[PDB]
Amino acid sequence: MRSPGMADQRQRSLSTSGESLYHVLGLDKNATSDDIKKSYRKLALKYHPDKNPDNPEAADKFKEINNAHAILTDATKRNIYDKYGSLGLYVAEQFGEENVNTYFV
Repeated sequence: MRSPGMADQRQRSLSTSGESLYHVLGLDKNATSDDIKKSYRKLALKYHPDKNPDNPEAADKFKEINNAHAILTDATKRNIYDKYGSLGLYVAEQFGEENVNTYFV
C-alpha cells in the first residue's frame, strides 16, 4: 500500500514510522545536503552501540538516525518515505530503493 507511516505487509523489519524522521535527529528540509548529514553523523557515532555497549536502545536510535540521514534533503528517499516508512528508507536511503529493495523482501 501507499499509506505513509503505516506498517505494510512488506514493511515487517523495523518500526515503520517515516513520520518521526525530523524528530529522529532534529532536522528536516531546512538544512542543506550538508547539515542534514551532519545531524545524522553527530548521532551516528553518538548512538553507536559499539561506543555504547549494553544499550540495545542506542542501536535502535542509531537505526532511526541511520534512516532520516538522507530523506530530509533527498527527494528520492522522501519519495520512498511517502510509501515505505523506516524499512524502505533503511534500505533505499543507505543503498538505493532501485537495487537492494528489489533484492530483499
